[PDB]
Amino acid sequence: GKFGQQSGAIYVGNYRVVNRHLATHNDWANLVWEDSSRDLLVSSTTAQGCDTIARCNCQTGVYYCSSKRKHYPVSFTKPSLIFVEASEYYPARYQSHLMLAVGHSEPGDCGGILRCQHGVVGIVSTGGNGLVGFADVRDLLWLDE
Amino acid sequence: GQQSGAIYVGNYRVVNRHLATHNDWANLVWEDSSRDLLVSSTTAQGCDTIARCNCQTGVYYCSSKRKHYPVSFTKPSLIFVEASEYYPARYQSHLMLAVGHSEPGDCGGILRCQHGVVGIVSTGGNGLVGFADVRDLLWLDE
Ligand SMILES: [Zn+2]
Ligand SMILES: [Zn+2]
Repeated sequence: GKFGQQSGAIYVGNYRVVNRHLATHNDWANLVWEDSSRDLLVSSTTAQGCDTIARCNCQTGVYYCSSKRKHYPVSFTKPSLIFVEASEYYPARYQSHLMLAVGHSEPGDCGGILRCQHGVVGIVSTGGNGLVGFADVRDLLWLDE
Repeated sequence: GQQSGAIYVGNYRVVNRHLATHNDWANLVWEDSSRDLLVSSTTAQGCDTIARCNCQTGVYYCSSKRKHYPVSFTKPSLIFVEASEYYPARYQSHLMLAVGHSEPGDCGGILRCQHGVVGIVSTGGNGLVGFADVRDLLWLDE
């Protein structure tokens, strides 16, 4: 402990990484960094997190889909700037650093973790039209403080 | 299992509408701009079989990589597509998506499953390959 698991967050060092749209009041009071275009928010924690962030260029991995109660292996795109249709939390807009795969994603699946052999790749962010999008974390080097 | 850039079934040739030739247009059977599809008549009989199934996995040919790739793909739907040389930004109908290489020259590559031809490469960008679904056009084998 502490591991993110299915909790909807990544815990690395003194940081907690969540979907920005799911961030709690405490997250915001504890804010480190947040970017709406990436749907990401990072808060500071007292306890030390055990998740390892992948530094690689893997395009294949496995994510947890809560709505199906299953892990799925997926091929996914490199992170890019992609138009995303409106959700409950965002208008139709361009989202940055987003990776897409074919898979099931309901709003409740957000926060599901995508992993490869090297560590945590990203978290479920978007869904619909039979695609699941993941916000990439691999470029944020400062998470490894 | 041919890849010529077109599907040949019976007396029909199925091609991307944006790649259709003058001869295709002089031979026109049906075309739909929102689907990026055009069908023309042919003199010679084609050997392709159109899949009637529900399959969401298959194999497509990517000309730019000179490779066939196994892919899982979405059910056909109405999808926003960024502007290309041939179309303005718009919603394209009956489009199925997978993760894969798709360049403009890859249009016409055929997606197949064990049952037959599923669709043809239509779109690409941000690391996705889109395929225009042909499985609903029943009249192709009628
Ligand atoms: Zn990796
Ligand atoms: Zn099939």
